[PDB]
Amino acid sequence: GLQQYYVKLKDNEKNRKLFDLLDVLEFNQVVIFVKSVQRCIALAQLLVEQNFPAIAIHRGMPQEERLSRYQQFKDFQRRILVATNLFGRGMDIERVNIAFNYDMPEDSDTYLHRVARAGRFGTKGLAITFVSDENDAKILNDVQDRFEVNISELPEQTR
Repeated sequence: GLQQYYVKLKDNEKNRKLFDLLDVLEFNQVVIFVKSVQRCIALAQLLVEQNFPAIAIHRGMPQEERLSRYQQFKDFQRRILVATNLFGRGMDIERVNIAFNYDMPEDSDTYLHRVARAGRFGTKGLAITFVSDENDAKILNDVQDRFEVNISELPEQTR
């Protein structure tokens, strides 16, 4: 179903909110998107230290390396994937039950493509996006105005 929500907070509150949501929310596999390779690597490192089996897969990584790492995610050796973007298919993230946009996507098309992938084939799940500046808010409105998708503040048949 990929229920979509957003949280408006300062960027320096993101780790705090992220950590909070991960213990309170029920989840099997999760994917978290960040805007840069540096943030991708660091966030995964922070999570692992917090005893969260996370792994980073980012642009620049050789096709074979991405798959080896993603394979670990698929076999549940890692339950949290931190990525900079979606890659080809096979990178079937529709398996996740939660998708976080730690950093708001660059634009509304990217945002839709991500929820479409995390919810591919109409699979169920939750989508949570962090809004930290007026640019992020603008994009959020773009998604709602352009696609008429329902995104509210965080408080079989097609899903």
